[PDB]
Amino acid sequence: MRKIGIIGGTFDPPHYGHLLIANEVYHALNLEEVWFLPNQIPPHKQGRDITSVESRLQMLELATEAEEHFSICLEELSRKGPSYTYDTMLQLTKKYPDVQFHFIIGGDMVEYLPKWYNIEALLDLVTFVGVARPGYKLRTPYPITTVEIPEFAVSSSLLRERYKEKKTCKYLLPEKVQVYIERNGLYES
Amino acid sequence: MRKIGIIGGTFDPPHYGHLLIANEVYHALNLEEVWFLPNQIPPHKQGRDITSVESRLQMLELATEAEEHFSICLEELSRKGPSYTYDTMLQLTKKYPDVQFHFIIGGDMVEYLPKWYNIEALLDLVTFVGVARPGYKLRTPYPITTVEIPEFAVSSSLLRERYKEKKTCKYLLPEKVQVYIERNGLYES
Ligand SMILES: [Co+2]
Ligand SMILES: [Co+2]
Repeated sequence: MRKIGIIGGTFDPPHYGHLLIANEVYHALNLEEVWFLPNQIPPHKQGRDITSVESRLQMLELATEAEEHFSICLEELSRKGPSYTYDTMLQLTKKYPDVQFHFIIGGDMVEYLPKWYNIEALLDLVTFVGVARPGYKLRTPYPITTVEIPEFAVSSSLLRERYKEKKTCKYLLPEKVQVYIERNGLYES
Repeated sequence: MRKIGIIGGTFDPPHYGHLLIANEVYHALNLEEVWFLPNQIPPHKQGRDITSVESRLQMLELATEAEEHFSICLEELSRKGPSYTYDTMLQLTKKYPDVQFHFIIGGDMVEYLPKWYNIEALLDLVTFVGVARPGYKLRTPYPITTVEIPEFAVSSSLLRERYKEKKTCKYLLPEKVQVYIERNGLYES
């Protein structure tokens, strides 16, 4: 069974929190690759002024081009939204029967797994990996694998807020991505 | 007065934990400078090979170069043997009575404040700044200024450990610093 880690999110924009987690679990659990699964844009959701999936893909490409082991998974973008993880993992599970997928989540999403659609069936399809800081233990009734990580508490929403409020983004996400954001004036301006 | 930030530590090695913190608080509280104040490490009697103040100072200089607003304070390295924060601030206060220092510490270090040497006197010399993840509150009996930050839970000790057991260090500390570590074989050979 090939071990491939999956990291979901909007990647609007992608940041060192995404890369840090991918690299850590990739090593801790000896995975083959880690795939970044962009979310499809939700309906009604920002049918206003927001990033096109096209720009997210570009930044995501800028952020992962230097790693042969990190690749993009357009599975959720292949269908119209919203995207349920279960349905999504069902498909990757039929396209890649030789793979034991590891769905990776931040320490704080763990308490919300009960609200995920079909979580019990989903736990049959993939093996959940929860990321936590040294010594802190993840509590949940679902089987999860914990991987101690020098966690970076940055997020795409914090980054979007900051680009508008014209705040600092230093050390938060890849420079190449930052250049992309400014050249195209995303969020900022 | 001109407000200056202070971050103490071994910086053995200096890492992105430190830089992020200084840049986050430098912007949050509008400081005009942040000072990196390296501690003096005494010789472990049961014998333990530790980095020379020489190379640690070079590592500190490597990670501090590019930032005009980041400097090294050599006050603790000027005394023989490690000194208490109180004593160091007594000297910095009298040496720069025009400055109001902001001693920056990790939110998780906050609870241990009551056990600090002369903390009652220290509270009047400097202004404590506790750094924490957004939303988290800093329970403490002392008047601390809290600043929400996308906290990077990396530590010098966690690093010395990755290098020894040959674990990954990616995104954990600056490029130049790793280059210097690899050469002189600081935590390996
Ligand atoms: Co700035
Ligand atoms: Co590696």
